[PDB]
Amino acid sequence: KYQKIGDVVIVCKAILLYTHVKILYGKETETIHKEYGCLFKLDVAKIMWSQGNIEERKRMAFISNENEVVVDMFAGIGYFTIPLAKYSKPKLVYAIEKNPTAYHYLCENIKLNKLNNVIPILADNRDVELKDVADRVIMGYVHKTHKFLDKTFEFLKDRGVIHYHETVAEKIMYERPIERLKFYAEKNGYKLIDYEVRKIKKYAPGVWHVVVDAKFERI
Ligand SMILES: C[S@@+](CC[C@H](N)C(=O)[O-])C[C@H]1O[C@@H](n2cnc3c(N)ncnc32)[C@H](O)[C@@H]1O
Repeated sequence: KYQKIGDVVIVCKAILLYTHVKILYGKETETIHKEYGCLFKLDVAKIMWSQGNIEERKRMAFISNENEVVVDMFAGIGYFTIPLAKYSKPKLVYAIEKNPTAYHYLCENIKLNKLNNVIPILADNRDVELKDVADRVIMGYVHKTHKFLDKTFEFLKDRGVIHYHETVAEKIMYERPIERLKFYAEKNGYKLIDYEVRKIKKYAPGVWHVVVDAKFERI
């Protein structure tokens, strides 16, 4: 098919691209994309917009509440941060993003959506120092995500929930993510209270991208 992002078509509009990006008509790859009330400015030539993650972005929108402080550890241009900040209206969301280009757009997007409860941080989340401030932490990343749990447990309050993503073989999809969480919980002085595992999309033959919603309290 063909993805229409903002005024840009990926294969009338402003311009269109071929996906490693080649221009087929025009010069400008930057646009503002509107999804479920939210505006996302990005350069479609240097920032990818994932079709298959739409359901999770919709789910994150209302996952919080006005009593919460939320840390988004892999914020990007604000895929989760923006909807969550708008529809859950938490007290505050720390949106950490390591890549300077994606960070630029995270910054524009907070402004575009007129959000006053978001603080963007340009950094590797492992370098950020936010002790015991988070009611909720989102880990939307699938590359050795478990290696980041030591940090997410630092962020977490005495009690809170982590949204942990992993890609995992179907056979152990309800097992491995959980044992990893329990290992790092104990490592950091927390214990697992309850959890739920949800599928997000087939990541590869036999392998699922999953998200586990897990609640912890320390001791
Ligand atoms: C943009 S999200 C992808 C989400 C999904 N593709 C979607 O469309 O909803 C992943 C982001 O995490 C960022 N990232 C990777 N490692 C990081 C780290 N250690 N600390 C903070 N951000 C990181 C990457 O730059 C990337 O922008």
